[PDB]
Amino acid sequence: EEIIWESLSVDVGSQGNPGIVEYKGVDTKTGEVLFEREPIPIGTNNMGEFLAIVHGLRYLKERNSRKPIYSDSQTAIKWVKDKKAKSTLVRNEETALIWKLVDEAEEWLNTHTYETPILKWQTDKWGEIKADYGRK
RNA sequence: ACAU
DNA sequence: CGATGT
Ligand SMILES: [K+]
Ligand SMILES: [K+]
Ligand SMILES: [K+]
Ligand SMILES: [Mg+2]
Ligand SMILES: [Mg+2]
Repeated sequence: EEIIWESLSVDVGSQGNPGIVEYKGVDTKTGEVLFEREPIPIGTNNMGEFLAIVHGLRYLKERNSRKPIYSDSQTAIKWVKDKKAKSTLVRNEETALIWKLVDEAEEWLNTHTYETPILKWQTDKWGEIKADYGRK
């Protein structure tokens, strides 16, 4: 319907899928970059989108902020709601880092509480999410 | 089919 | 064109 401008927007960026994964969070109103994750050598788009939301939850909780989070990823929103990232990515030596970070994010969700609304960014109506990397 |  | 996901 209407954009909630008082919000945090998150997005993944990648080089290949699977490939090098990063993510960032921005103030929806102003575009100010609030956090950026150092690139992870091998991961998937959906793992990165999941980590971005969970990082947003942790960022907002530490700052006592009740703002919602926007994500464009139907998959990642569902994984966060379930507290379980149902990724198909093989677990091997090459993917150990991303899977460690995903496991740690699930662990955080299972030991902490939050009321943050996690909202779908409506790309078909509103254009690209404000945290997008501009690579498509 | 839809969402990345 | 290829991939990740519900
Ligand atoms: K998009
Ligand atoms: K992009
Ligand atoms: K498909
Ligand atoms: Mg996205
Ligand atoms: Mg994007």
